[PDB]
Amino acid sequence: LTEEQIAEFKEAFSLFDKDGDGTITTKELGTVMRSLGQNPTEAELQDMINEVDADGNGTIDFPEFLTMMARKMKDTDSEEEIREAFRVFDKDGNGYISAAELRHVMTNLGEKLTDEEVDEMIREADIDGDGQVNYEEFVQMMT
Ligand SMILES: CC1(C)c2[nH]c3cc(Br)c(Cl)cc3c2C[C@@]23CN4CCC[C@]4(C[C@@H]12)C(=O)N3
Ligand SMILES: [Ca+2]
Ligand SMILES: [Ca+2]
Ligand SMILES: [Ca+2]
Ligand SMILES: [Ca+2]
Ligand SMILES: [Zn+2]
Repeated sequence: LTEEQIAEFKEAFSLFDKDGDGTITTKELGTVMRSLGQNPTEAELQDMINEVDADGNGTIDFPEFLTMMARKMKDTDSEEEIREAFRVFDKDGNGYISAAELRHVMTNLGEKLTDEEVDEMIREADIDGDGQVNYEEFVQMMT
């Protein structure tokens, strides 16, 4: 969270990433674990990576290492990032994105949409039919 903490985690990442290619492999993670007296199996090292492996490529990049350093699972971390995006649109903070809020924030992000384009976007995302898009409907719209 803090600028100091993140700088500490970047130091740790660079240490673990011995070849400097920007990703931590099971081999690199195993070296560290064994220097700290553990004896994880190859399967257990792979599970440690899979727990934070948001993009599914089987190695840890720095954004996923931040998840690991926060001691979180990738599902918790992804939900937090989706909610950050949701709050960009939910300007009044009431937990629902209105047509006006969607039109407004989209316009200020450079996407000029017609009023009809906006109405249909809300209608498509609005599962329960209340005329607004709540968080779980937002999650579903992004699949
Ligand atoms: C245009 C888009 C697909 C889109 N369509 C929407 C419909 C509704 Br109802 C609401 Cl509220 C918001 C959006 C957005 C905002 C989004 C979400 N996408 C996740 C990855 C890429 C992208 C694209 C974009 C993103 O960065 N912001
Ligand atoms: Ca590496
Ligand atoms: Ca990855
Ligand atoms: Ca709102
Ligand atoms: Ca709704
Ligand atoms: Zn993340």
